[PDB]
Amino acid sequence: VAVERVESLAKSGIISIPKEYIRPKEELESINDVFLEEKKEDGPQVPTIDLKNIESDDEKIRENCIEELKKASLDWGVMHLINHGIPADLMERVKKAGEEFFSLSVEEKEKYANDQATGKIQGYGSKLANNASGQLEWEDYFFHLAYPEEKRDLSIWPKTPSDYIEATSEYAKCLRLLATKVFKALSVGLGLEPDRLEKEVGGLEELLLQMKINYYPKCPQPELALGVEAHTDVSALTFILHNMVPGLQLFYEGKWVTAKCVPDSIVMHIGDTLEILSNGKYKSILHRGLVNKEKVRISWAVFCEPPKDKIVLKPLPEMVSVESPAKFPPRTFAQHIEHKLFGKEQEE
Ligand SMILES: O=C1C[C@@H](c2ccc(O)cc2)Oc2cc(O)cc(O)c21
Ligand SMILES: O=C(O)CCC(=O)C(=O)O
Ligand SMILES: [Fe+2]
Repeated sequence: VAVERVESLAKSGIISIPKEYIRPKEELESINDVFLEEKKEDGPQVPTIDLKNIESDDEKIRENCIEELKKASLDWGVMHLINHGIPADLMERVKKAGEEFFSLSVEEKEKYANDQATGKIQGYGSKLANNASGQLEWEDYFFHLAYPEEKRDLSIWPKTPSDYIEATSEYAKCLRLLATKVFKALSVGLGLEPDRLEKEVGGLEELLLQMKINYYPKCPQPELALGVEAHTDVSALTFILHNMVPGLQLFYEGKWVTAKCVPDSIVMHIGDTLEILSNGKYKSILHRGLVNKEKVRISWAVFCEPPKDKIVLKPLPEMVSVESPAKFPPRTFAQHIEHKLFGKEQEE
């Protein structure tokens, strides 16, 4: 076996990328210059959602917020969050600590290398081919469980930079509170009791927050490749930071919309797990990630997910009728992931 990193391929002095990184000729049609795509204000754009009044003591103004967030969720299922209560300073500590880890040599990152053949999923990694097409994506990553503190294996966290562990686990901490509030509003928006969605996905007890730093090296032929493939997140909610480089695209009314770079904001996705519980009301949107020649892109995605086995996920009884039956049969989290894999496995 051989290990190989996109970061290495990027610094090897290649003018054309390998065959495995080129998208199918059908998919190449839709890939354009991310920078030009960033300069278009024509057509649908991702909503920006202001969360200032999400817990507001004036019910008139709290309710307002809940409606914008609901509408945003029913429509797009993705949005830029502003005024979300996470310190701007703390967001910078996290990005700085992640930029520093990735600026170590590959050889020093390899010390944290994951090992999927032995079930070591946490760590420094790069996505291996997983069906008959050998397709790879133009990214390396760092993945670990983040919250709750008691479930973390800190021995896989970067010790250099020194501020990595503290920054990340205060961010997670802060993210869990935000998630509680979001779940609260989503719950109300749907008409349920306010605690509901959080306990259906696991509560404080069982809900997991996974951190994945997506590291997109510069790419010499960016318009042939993807950073991350077209997919929906399996999560209940995903929160994303990035280094103000464009690349996120959303598949919205039949076309690929590019996200803009809003400073001090957080991309939040509605994920499959909420879509299932809500019977398709809230949308787990399809999305992907483009690379470029000029700039390293980095994003920090935190996936708030249920326990893999323990909770049988399915549409809520409140959320089904004769007039609108269950759109999804019951599956555990792990089963849901497998059904998706199984589906995609069918190349040939
Ligand atoms: O979209 C993904 C990527 C995935 C993942 C990446 C790397 C790895 O080594 C293992 C898993 O983790 C997740 C976990 C979530 O609940 C929800 C998600 O949507 C995802
Ligand atoms: O890097 C990004 O902005 C996209 C991240 C993404 O879709 C993922 O990590 O699941
Ligand atoms: Fe995603």
